[PDB]
Amino acid sequence: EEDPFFKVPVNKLAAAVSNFGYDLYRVRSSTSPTTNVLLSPLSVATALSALSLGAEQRTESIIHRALYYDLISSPDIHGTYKELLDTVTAPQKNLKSASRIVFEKKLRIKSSFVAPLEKSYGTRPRVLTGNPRLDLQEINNWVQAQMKGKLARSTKEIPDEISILLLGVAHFKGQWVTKFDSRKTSLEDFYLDEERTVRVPMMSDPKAVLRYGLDSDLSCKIAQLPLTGSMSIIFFLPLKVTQNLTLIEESLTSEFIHDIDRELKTVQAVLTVPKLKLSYEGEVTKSLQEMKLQSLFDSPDFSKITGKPIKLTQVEHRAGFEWNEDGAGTTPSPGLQPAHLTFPLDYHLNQPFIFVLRDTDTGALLFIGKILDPRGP
Ligand SMILES: [Zn+2]
Repeated sequence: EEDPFFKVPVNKLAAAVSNFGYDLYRVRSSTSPTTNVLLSPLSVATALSALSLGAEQRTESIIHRALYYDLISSPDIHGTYKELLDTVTAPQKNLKSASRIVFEKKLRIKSSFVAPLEKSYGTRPRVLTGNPRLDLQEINNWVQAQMKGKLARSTKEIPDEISILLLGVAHFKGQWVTKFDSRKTSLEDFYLDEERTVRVPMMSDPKAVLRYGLDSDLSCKIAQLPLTGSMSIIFFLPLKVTQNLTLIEESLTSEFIHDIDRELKTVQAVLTVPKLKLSYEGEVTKSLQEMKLQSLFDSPDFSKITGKPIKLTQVEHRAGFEWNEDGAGTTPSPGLQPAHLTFPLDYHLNQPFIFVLRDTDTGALLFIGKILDPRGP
């Protein structure tokens, strides 16, 4: 009566926080109609889950409902969270993801909050000093350490009015299971919309083995390419050239993506994929204020952290994402029984598309992009 996959606690928690991530993606995309969207919401959800350790029942419950924990009956959801983080940030996954809680200067933190925070989330609080330049330098150094320097350093100054600041950072550069032949990469058309076309570097595999399916309701075609480390990327490509992907965005949930994944079928296709090297640095404070989290910014109860009243004032996100032709090996070339019939398909990502990076074992959303322009911001 229940999908055995989502009965596994880590998989259920992955589904919950990834549903938070798809919600956040929808909010950001609705406010970015003409710009790329690039998010790794797991880091933001992790910052929020960690902060909930320091919250009393009311605020804790608000946070937990935003993270879809209300559908989970677990003895220790924070231990499950530690398991999930250890699984999806292992070396093979090529994903760096880090979360930080930053407190106003001179705040006195209870050790009873520091302890479970370190135990389950592997991070410790950072209390500001009041020197903007040194606080910015220290945050940049923390990001450099966590992301192996693969993210750009920030120049935005730390505001003076900060009670609680959450920081979520993520970087991904993966390796396809099946490399692209760099000799076939060339400049090709990318249709930004019905009336605009640009030239972008485009990787090509004319005989690509991928998992495919066409959704006529959403009027789009879906392809799945595996990556090393037991991950995959699922592309949603509209059938007509358009920047309007809202109907596709509305359907994205952990369970719906699991369904799509299960229903794709193996095929051979003429595949073109644009090279990607994207970055993002921004504030998601207002998006969260729109996501039933407003109470964190007025008068929440974080008395498990400190006796002085504190509140959320800022939530920052920095993300970097990259794929090129790099891959593990070439097509397997296995022995086959003779067959007469082929079923040719074309999958050309030469127009705005959405992509979702997912961990195969847990189903966790690790990265999501609306690519209106592969060249970047
Ligand atoms: Zn024949």
